[PDB]
Amino acid sequence: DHCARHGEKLLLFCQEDSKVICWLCERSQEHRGHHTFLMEEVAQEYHVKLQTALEMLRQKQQEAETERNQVAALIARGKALGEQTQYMRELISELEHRLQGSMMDLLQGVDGIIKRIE
Amino acid sequence: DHCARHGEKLLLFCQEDSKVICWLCERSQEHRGHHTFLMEEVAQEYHVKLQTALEMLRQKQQEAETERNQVAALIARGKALGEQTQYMRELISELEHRLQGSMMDLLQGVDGIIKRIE
Amino acid sequence: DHCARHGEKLLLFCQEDSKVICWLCERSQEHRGHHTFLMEEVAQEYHVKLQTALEMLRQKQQEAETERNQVAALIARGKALGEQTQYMRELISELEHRLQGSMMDLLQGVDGIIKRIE
Ligand SMILES: [Zn+2]
Ligand SMILES: [Zn+2]
Ligand SMILES: [Zn+2]
Ligand SMILES: [Zn+2]
Ligand SMILES: [Zn+2]
Ligand SMILES: [Zn+2]
Repeated sequence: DHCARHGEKLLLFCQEDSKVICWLCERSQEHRGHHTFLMEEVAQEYHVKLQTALEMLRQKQQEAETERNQVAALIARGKALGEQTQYMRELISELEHRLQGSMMDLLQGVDGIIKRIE
Repeated sequence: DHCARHGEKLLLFCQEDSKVICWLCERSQEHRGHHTFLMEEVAQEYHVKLQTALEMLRQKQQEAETERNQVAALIARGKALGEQTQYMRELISELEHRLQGSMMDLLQGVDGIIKRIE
Repeated sequence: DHCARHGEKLLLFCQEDSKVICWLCERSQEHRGHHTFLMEEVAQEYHVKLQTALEMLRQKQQEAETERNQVAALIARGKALGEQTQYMRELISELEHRLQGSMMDLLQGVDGIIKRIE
């Protein structure tokens, strides 16, 4: 891909901004001093973490459905378990989208995703 | 633009040499250790200084014309004031040319321009 | 030339790996922290050292052939002198190959060559 501001290849990844950028972006005062990595290397790095969180979330979801079934203030526990199961469902959806997308789609905003997991 | 020595894009600016260069030029022993910036950032920086110097030079020119008019060894002061008015006349033209030109045309040799102002 | 891993130009030279690489290779964890130079400058630098070592090795070889001829445990000295003359023959051949080859072929493994000279 190519940068909107500069038109150069998007091969670097800024951690603080959690945003893909080119070298010229790295040298500007906007991203000056930040820590920047190679897009491919960080892509391999985060892909594993989001996959792991995907398996963990799937297990937790199966357990949540089992618990919700067995429950059938038990009603309150059922409701809260339902809302939680929904939130997890959406999270899993986003993780699958990122894992099947391009490296840029995966990295852009990964900080927010990992914050959401925790 | 493209580099004569290397053929790469001219996107960096070396302060010590006050010359626009590419990354390969930055990494050579010729410009090794110098401080280099992004052409756009230093372009915005110097544009303001040459604009300010433009206003200042215009004021000094108006005042010079007023003084020369009122003078009309006062004659010697008239002649010298005339020569000065000529030099400034050229300087203002150069400042407008640079300010209305591209970033490269503005930065190339700006050191000599600012040296001329002072 | 172009990089196998990344497809970018091979314009840099890693001293530790004594290997020509592109910028992306420089920023990977593989070559992170290493000392990297411009390929052309180090090529011009090493060309002179291998040329000097070439002349020196040629002189030493002529002297070695003269000594081996004059020898005709002197026999043991003849044998060892012969083996040495062979090793030098191969070294000189490699030096000529590198000096007439491309910058990459010259630099790739130059550390091993200079170690072989000594
Ligand atoms: Zn950019
Ligand atoms: Zn940044
Ligand atoms: Zn250059
Ligand atoms: Zn310089
Ligand atoms: Zn590479
Ligand atoms: Zn290396």
